[PDB]
Amino acid sequence: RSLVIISTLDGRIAALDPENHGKKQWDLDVGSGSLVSSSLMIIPSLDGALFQWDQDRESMETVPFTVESLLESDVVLVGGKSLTTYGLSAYSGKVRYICSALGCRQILLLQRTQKTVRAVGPRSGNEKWNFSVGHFELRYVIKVSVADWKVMEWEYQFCTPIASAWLLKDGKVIPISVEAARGATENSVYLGMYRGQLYLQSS
Amino acid sequence: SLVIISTLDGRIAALDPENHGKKQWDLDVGSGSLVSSSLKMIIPSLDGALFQWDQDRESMETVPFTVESLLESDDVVLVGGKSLTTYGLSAYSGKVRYICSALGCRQWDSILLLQRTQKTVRAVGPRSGNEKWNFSVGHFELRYIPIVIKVSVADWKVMAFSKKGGHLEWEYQFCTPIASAWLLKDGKVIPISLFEDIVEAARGATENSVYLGMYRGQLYLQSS
Amino acid sequence: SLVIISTLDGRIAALDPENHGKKQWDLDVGSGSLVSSSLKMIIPSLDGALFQWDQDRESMETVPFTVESLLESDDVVLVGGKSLTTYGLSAYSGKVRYICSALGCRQWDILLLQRTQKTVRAVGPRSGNEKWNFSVGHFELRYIPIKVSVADWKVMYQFCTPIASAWLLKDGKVIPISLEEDIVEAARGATENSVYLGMYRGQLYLQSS
Amino acid sequence: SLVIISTLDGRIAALDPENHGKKQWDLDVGSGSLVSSSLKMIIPSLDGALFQWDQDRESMETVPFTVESLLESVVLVGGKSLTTYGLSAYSGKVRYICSALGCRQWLLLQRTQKTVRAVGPRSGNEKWNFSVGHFELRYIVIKVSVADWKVMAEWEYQFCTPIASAWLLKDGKVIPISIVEAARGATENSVYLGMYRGQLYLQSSV
Repeated sequence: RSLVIISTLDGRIAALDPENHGKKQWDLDVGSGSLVSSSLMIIPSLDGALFQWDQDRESMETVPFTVESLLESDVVLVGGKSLTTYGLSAYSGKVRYICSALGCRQILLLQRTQKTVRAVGPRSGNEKWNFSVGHFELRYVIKVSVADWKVMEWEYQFCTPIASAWLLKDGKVIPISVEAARGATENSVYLGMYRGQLYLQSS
Repeated sequence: SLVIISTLDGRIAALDPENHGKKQWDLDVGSGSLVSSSLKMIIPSLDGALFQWDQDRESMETVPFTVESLLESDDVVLVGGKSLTTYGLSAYSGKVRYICSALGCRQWDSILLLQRTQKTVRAVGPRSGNEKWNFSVGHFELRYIPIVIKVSVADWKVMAFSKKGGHLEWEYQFCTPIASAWLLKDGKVIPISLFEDIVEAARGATENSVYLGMYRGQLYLQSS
Repeated sequence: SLVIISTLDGRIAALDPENHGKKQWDLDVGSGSLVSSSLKMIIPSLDGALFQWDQDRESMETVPFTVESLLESDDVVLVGGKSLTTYGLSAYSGKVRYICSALGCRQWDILLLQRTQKTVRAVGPRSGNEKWNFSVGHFELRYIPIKVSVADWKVMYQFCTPIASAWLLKDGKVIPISLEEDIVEAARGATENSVYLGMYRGQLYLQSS
Repeated sequence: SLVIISTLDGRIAALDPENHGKKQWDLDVGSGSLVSSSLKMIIPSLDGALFQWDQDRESMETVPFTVESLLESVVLVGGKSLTTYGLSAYSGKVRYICSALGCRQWLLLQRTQKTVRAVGPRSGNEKWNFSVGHFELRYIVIKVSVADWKVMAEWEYQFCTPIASAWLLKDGKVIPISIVEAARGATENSVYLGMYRGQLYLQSSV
């Protein structure tokens, strides 16, 4: 009795099998939408930290603002960290509950965090740039490749790109991904694209 | 050039200190109360950081958390969330010229923009979504872009005195407690405050500048 | 057994309560004194906050600053250093066994005393004239195997220099010491029971809970 | 028109009076070095965030504490400092020094520094440390290849130990120097993994 849970870059989850399989068990869709969004050159992390790239430099800087710090504010800023948990049945994946910030409706608990920020014209009310960044964490060799959106012997090639991924077995929930240290740093970092817009991924 | 006020029902109100204080066309937006507790007994400030008060121990002792914290924390799962939003009002008078939450920017057509922050946190236990306790603080903020007015709390009356002979010119009374209050004359929004011969002159100031009221049964407290 | 008194001139003193008050050891770290502050007027709490007083509006205003908060910052540059060192002691009698800090550890050939100290100075070029300061110190207690006041700098031994923290030892447990609309007043009673504004050698200062 | 190099031995230096390249003065201030580790390896930032890599894995994971979040907690000791050294743009020679202990007398080089020890509770013995710091300054053909511990220009000046920041003065300004696939390129070149003396450390931008 074990699983693989795959949080993907479209705000979706999936249960596959490590039982000769890889076969899709259950496959969840919530009302929250994308996992990374940006009208926006500034590249958001899932974190969601904020970074500046201009191709004149190598300079990929972190900037002194995060999608968080910007909410506690010429241009008036709005947004909202969410925190809603589900509420699932390890296999079948049918929500027992979904209990949000402003609501609650009655053994595998899938919590969505989603931070946004918009910037609108003060007179105008209409936004000029925005950011929505979210992610999934849960509680009660499975190698992922991230540029080749795959769990890997069976293999399940996803599209869209993979965000979090947990194998659940026995004791459950453990995720997947001098010179040698100089070598071990660049695999910590990954840039993806969805669909659409650039993003970072973290370690 | 007038005096906006917010309160603990959540609503907002603007007056008219030149026309003897009389409210002029005043509505608002739903989000519930400005404090909703549901938990010897902890007390929420509207800032979001809260205090236990052991009524035996008379122990208004600052419990090492906030409403913000718990959301970035076993027995119960801490759901919740903060929300900021802007109700740009052509008021005087009305006049929802737009609204902007994380869920869109529905506009309007036809100069006072109005912030609304809300900090809830339900705690529910994981076997089923049963709700074990929750706090939801909040507060509007004020910004405008193109007598002597006081709002001491206790009674819920905003009052205009004068600089001349310090007499009361007019006074307006309120139903729920004043949360905040701002005068809007000339343009620059002015916030009315709702608060060894010095060692008590300056002690006076310190017990002056905490208000421990209660609204809709809820025990909450303010300060500066 | 004994009672420990962190007092506001950086000192410690141990009395035992089952003997009228007889002292015993009494620690005088080198670190000086607790609140110091080149000060209508800006008042720090101990621990670290800063509070603006205006005698016009007669309110005690909050400032958007902390002594730490200012180190992570015009014409004036900011200086300081949050320090925090622990002193091992013997519980009785005396006596510093080991000591300290960010800058080394000495053990000399059961009751562990931690000092914290936040500074901020404000200097500005060309020549660096310090225009003001704020230093707030601190103390916490621990250990390995009676009604203090606050207004009178007094215990049940009458102290000289105001008190800041104190504590009990018993069956090995540093236990600290404290310094209808009818129910509201009783809570409304405890909110002005929390904050204390004092005076120590010039600087006016705050304490609360 | 100067060039300034703060290096991992707690010393700064000023080289190149626009034509020469000759270092016109070089002050050192304690503590000593810009990075300590003592010392499953856990490697600090100059910041210092804390990271753990295991060669059993291929990944560099970051840890949930920084040299500061743990200062507010093994008994842990430590302290962030901020000391400023005032000297005149050229020749050096310190005019003021304002640390946490008062000002002394008679272009401003601002050093920040976090340290943390871990000692035994009952016995004041130790058990790891972390001291990390770095330099800032303002007032009143430049290039570094940090892995080759030198500035270049014509000419080049190799330092020991590796150099960390590099501010150039010219006029009245202090300027520093350090498809998706090409963006993929700007991140493996954003971080640098170093060594001193002795111990490993991390860097950003770079």
